[PDB]
Amino acid sequence: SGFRKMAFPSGKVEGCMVQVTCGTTTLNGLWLDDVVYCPRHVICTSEDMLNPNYEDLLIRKSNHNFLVQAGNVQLRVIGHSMQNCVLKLKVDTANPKTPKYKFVRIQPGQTFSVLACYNGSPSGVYQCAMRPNFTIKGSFLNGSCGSVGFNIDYDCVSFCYMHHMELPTGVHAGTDLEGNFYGPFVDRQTAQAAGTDTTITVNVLAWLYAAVINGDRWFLNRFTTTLNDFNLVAMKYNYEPLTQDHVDILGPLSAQTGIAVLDMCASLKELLQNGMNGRTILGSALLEDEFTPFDVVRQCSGVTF
Amino acid sequence: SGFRKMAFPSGKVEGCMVQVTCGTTTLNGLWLDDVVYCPRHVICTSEDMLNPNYEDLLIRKSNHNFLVQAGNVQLRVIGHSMQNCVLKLKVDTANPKTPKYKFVRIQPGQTFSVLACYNGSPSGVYQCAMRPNFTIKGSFLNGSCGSVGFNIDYDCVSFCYMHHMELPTGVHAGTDLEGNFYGPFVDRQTAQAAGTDTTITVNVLAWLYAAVINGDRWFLNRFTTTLNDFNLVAMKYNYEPLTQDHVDILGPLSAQTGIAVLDMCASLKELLQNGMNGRTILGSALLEDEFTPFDVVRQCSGVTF
Ligand SMILES: NCc1ccc2c(c1)CCO2
Ligand SMILES: [Cl-]
Ligand code: NA
Repeated sequence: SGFRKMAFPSGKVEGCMVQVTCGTTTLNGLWLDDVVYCPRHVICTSEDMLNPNYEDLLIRKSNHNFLVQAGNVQLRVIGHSMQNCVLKLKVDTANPKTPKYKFVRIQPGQTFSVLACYNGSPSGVYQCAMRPNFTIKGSFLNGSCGSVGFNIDYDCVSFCYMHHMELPTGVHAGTDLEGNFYGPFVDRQTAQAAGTDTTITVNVLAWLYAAVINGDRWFLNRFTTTLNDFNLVAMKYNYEPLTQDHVDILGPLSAQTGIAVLDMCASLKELLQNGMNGRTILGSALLEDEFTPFDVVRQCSGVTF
Repeated sequence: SGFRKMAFPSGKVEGCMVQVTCGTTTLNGLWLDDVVYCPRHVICTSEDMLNPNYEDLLIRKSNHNFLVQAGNVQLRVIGHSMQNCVLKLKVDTANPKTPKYKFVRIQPGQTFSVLACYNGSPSGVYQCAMRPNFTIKGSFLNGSCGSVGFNIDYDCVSFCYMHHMELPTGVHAGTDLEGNFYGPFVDRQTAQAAGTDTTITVNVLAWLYAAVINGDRWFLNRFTTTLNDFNLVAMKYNYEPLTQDHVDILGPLSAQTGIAVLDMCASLKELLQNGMNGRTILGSALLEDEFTPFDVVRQCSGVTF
C-alpha cells in the first residue's frame, strides 16, 4: 500500500544525455542513433536573444563550432540542421546506448518524467504534468535547457518534452522532440506570460480513486450527479470540463471500487463547494491533479520496465 | 525556479537489481560486485513466519536452492551467508554495471530515493524520508521486498535502505545494507506497530527557507523566539525537538536569505497557530517535512529572489 508521486526509472534516458556547447553557451543534448538534439537557442548570444533570425545565426556556424561531450569523450559533429525550435547535430558515432524509442507529442493533462540535467549530467528525476495552459511546474536552474521529459511503455521510451525556458511566474515552457512548442510561446526574450491555468478534473477524480483504494474514504457520499450538472460546477471552480471519454477512461476504477464516476463527481462537487473540513486525502490538503487514470492503475498494479 | 520532490537518477541502481527465488517466494536482490543482497525472510515458509529460526532455516539450504536471475540470465550462487537480517549470496559473476558505491546507515529526517522493483525489474522512483518513528511512507506492493533506497551525492551511490515489510498502518520498515533494522522492528509476522510519528522540524524550516529563496515571504513576521520557547510550543503540535545541531545545520540557508534561524522558528510558530488562511507555500497547503537542509541547497538557486 501507499501512494507516491512516482517517476519512471530514468536509466534508459541517462545513457542519452550529452553536453552541447556553442560559444559561451553550454546546455544539454539528447543523443540518439547518430543525432544530438538540443534547443536551437543554443546558437544565440544575449543580443540575438531579443530578436533572433535563427537561419541567419546558423549559417555562420561550422560543425566544429558545436562542442559535444558524452561523459569525458568528445563527439565529432559532422552535420547540423534545424527542425522547428530544435537543432539536430549529426555526429560520427551512433549512441551505443540508444534505447527503443519514439517521439510523441502529449496532450494537456498527461504526465511524464523529467530528467533534470546540467552540463550533460543527470541531476534529478521528477514527475510533471502538461498543464492545461501548456506550461509545466518543473524545477529548473540555469543550465537545465535541453533536459527532457518522457514516458516508458513496455521497453520503449516515448520522448515528449525538451526544456527551453522559464516564464516570469517561475513555470516552464518547452517543445516536443520535433521542436514544436507546447503552448503559445516562442524562443526569444520578449514579453511572455503563462495564461490562466485550470485544474485537470479527470486527474483529480483518478486521485480520489487512488485514495479510496488506499483506504481514504471519508469524502464518499450517497449522492450522484449528471455530466451537465457537474460540468457547471467544474466551470465555476475553474476545473476542466469532464467529457464522456474521461468517464469511460475511469471505467476500470469505477468498477474496481464500486464508485461510479458521477458518484465520485458528487464527492468532488461537495469537496469543491465545502472544502475538506480540516481533513486530508492521501496526505494532501489540496486536491491533487497530476496523476492520470493510467498512473493510478499502474502504481496500484506494480507494472515494471 | 520551482520546487519539486526530486529523486536521484536511478540508472546506476537499475543495473544492480536482480530477482531472488527461494522455494515459492520471489523478491528483489541487489547485485554489487559478486554479491547479491536480499532480505533473509526469502527463506521463510508459510508456517515459519511468526517465529522463524533463520540460522536453522539457512543451514538446510544449498547454494543451488537460490535462483538468481539478472535480466534474462541465471547467475550461479557459489556461497551464502547471513548478516543480521540480510542474506548475502556470493555469485560467480561480478556485476559489470556495479557503480561506485558505499553502504550508509541514515538517521531519522534523512531523505533518499526509492527504486520500487518487482521481480527484479524497476517500476518507478520516488523520494522518501526516514520518519522519526523509523518507518518510511512508501509505495510498495507485494513483491517489492528487497527494493532499495539510496542517494547519489556526486558519482557514488550510498545505499541506505532495503525494504522488508509493511506495518498495519500502511507504512514501511526495513534495514540498512548491513541488515540492521531501522527502529524496533523484527522480521517476524508477530504484531508490531509504529510509534506515534512526529513532524521533522528542521526539514520544515529548510523548506520555508526554500520558499524564501524562490521569492515568497508572506509567512514571515516581526518576531523572534528563544530555542527553548520554540520547542515548548512546537512539541504541542507533535513536532520533533529542534536541537542546536539543527540550528547550526540551518546556518548556510539563514545566511543566504538574511533570515536568522530563530526568526524563521518564530514564523513556523505562527504558521502552526494560524494555518495558511487559504494561501500555499511552494504549492502546498501543508507544511512539508521531507526536504532536508542539504536537499534545499542542492535543488535551489544560490541567488535568492
Ligand atoms: N525565450 C526563451 C529563450 C531562452 C534563451 C535564449 C533565447 C530564448 C534566445 C536566445 O537564447
Ligand atoms: Cl543521516
Ligand atoms: Na456519491
